Amino acid sequence: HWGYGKHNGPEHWHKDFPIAKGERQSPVDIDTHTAKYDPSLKPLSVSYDQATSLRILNNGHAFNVEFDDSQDKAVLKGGPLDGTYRLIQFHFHWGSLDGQGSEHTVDKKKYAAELHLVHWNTKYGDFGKAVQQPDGLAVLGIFLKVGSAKPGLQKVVDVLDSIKTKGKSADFTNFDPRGLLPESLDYWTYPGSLTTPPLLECVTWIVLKEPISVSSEQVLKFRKLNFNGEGEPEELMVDNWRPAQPLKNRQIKASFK
Ligand SMILES: O=C(O)Cc1cccc([N+](=O)[O-])c1
Ligand code: NI
Ligand code: NI
Repeated sequence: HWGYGKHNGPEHWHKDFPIAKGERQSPVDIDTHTAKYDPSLKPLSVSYDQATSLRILNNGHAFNVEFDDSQDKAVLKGGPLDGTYRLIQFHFHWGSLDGQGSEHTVDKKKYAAELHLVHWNTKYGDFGKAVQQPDGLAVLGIFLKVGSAKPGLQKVVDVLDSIKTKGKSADFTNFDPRGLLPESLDYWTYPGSLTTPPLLECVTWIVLKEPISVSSEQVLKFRKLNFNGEGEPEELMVDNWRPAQPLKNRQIKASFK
């Protein structure tokens, strides 16, 4: 019964999941000067035209916007990836304050939040099977800074009062995730893991260099969510980020010079 606190936070997770101290854990700090430009990188293809959003769920640690992943409707390919990866959900990690919230850091800089678009490798047939493989998932990570509003985020922000507490869901159809992407698809990539229990080492991370801008008001609304279930004492859903983990024997590659 894990979480983000003093008593059950990241620094405790290893007792239940020894893989917490493994060789390819996420997130990491991205040292921009040491990431090497890789000319082998094939270009990134994000194909979201046919995406079908279904539902938004407060899962007790974040909220997930879920997609129909029963056909190739929203797929990631190219980049460092071999084969086709299907979008299943996106979520965010965020802070109690604008000065922290992202999981990845860039030369030790923390962003206010980070968006994760989660995709699974179609060669494994379903998400559950994919998470058991070293190349099972591809997560596209996008940093959020506070400034101008992101218009394409507002639909997400406005439904959050309907999913305040753990276990609540709401219909969330016709959402276009293209409206959450920055202009450039320049990226860093490295092999890593999920950043919550069970911490599976199944992720190819693709972290975009260009952040998106969201307004202070937008992020504030994220911070009104609750970790707790309805009828339990209120604990604001903030600081649901795992800190940077040791890079160990990995290299971060850049798609750009
Ligand atoms: O890495 C995370 O943000 C945690 C996490 C936990 C469970 C599933 C997830 N997913 O990638 O579908 C992600
Ligand atoms: Ni538990
Ligand atoms: Ni995540």
